Amino acid sequence: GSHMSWVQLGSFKAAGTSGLILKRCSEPERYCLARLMADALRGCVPAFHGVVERDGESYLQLQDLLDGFDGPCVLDCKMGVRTYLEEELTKARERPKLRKDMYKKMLAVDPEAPTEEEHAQRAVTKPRYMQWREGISSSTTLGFRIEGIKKADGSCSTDFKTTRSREQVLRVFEEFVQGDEEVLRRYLNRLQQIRDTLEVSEFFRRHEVIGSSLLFVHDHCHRAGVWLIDFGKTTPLPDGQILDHRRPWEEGNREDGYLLGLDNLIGILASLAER
Ligand SMILES: Nc1ncnc2c1ncn2[C@@H]1O[C@H](COP(=O)(O)OP(=O)(O)OP(=O)(O)O)[C@@H](O)[C@H]1O
Ligand SMILES: O=P(O)(O)O[C@H]1O[C@H](CO)[C@@H](OP(=O)(O)O)[C@H](OP(=O)(O)O)[C@H]1O
Ligand SMILES: [Mn+2]
Ligand SMILES: [Mn+2]
Repeated sequence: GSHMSWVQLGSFKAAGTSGLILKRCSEPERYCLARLMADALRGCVPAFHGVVERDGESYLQLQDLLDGFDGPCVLDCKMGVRTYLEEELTKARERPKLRKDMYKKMLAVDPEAPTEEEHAQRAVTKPRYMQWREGISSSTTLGFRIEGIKKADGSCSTDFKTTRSREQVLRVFEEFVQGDEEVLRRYLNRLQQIRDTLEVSEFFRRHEVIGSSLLFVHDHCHRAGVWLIDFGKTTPLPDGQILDHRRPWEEGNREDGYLLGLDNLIGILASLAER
């Protein structure tokens, strides 16, 4: 139906127009969505209708991806081997911003994870925190991680911070599709067509794609869709430089492993379909 409906039962506000949603405007994301509407990836991302003012503040006017579905099931998959910008590494060296909450989260998952100095600081840098999150999840090894699942009743989970092995990820998707062969086949067809689009996209070869997700949406009528969302940390490469999006990240090469992630994700869903 609508995302704001699920919200009722952060950055998102109800739109005036049926089948639209408002997302708080960020300059990187507005730049990306404008380019994407003119790119091969146009159909792989939510429709971007421009910017509107509400309570004297700027919102992206977006397609509500849940609008076509009857009681949608949603899964958010964060794509990439790296989940922070390289500029965040520089700032953390020259001008660190210590984070006490991020320290507490770590203790909880692994008490021996923080160093003697982080313990004494009771705090860590964001990039250190994001690197640790990448290693305890599937991000480092598979190039994606499950962030959360939602359902139209209000029922939601984000309890995936240690979902890491290929088989752990497969078991989350197995539970998400609840044995619906038609939804799984449609998800796999959509991912195959997205991969093909990414591999020819002018936008994609010219941009570092960090912190974006693939949003999986399906319903009990067997409707299934997948879209790329969240371009808040997607930045152009300089001087017409390009990425392959599969090779390992090494500080300075700005590689995101996005397609390593999509290759693995397709392989897991193809595996699930043969079980
Ligand atoms: N166009 C859309 N239509 C419907 N639901 C959407 C849309 N975009 C995002 N959502 C929902 O909102 C969630 C958050 O989206 P997104 O990642 O863009 O926002 P964010 O505020 O940057 O979140 P985060 O910091 O968790 O990445 C998605 O996982 C999905 O449930
Ligand atoms: O544990 P979760 O909720 O996934 O949060 C973490 O992951 C978010 C992205 O999903 C980060 O956001 P961003 O890097 O801006 O995309 C967030 O960072 P911050 O605390 O807002 O500075 C970080 O604490
Ligand atoms: Mn996001
Ligand atoms: Mn964001």
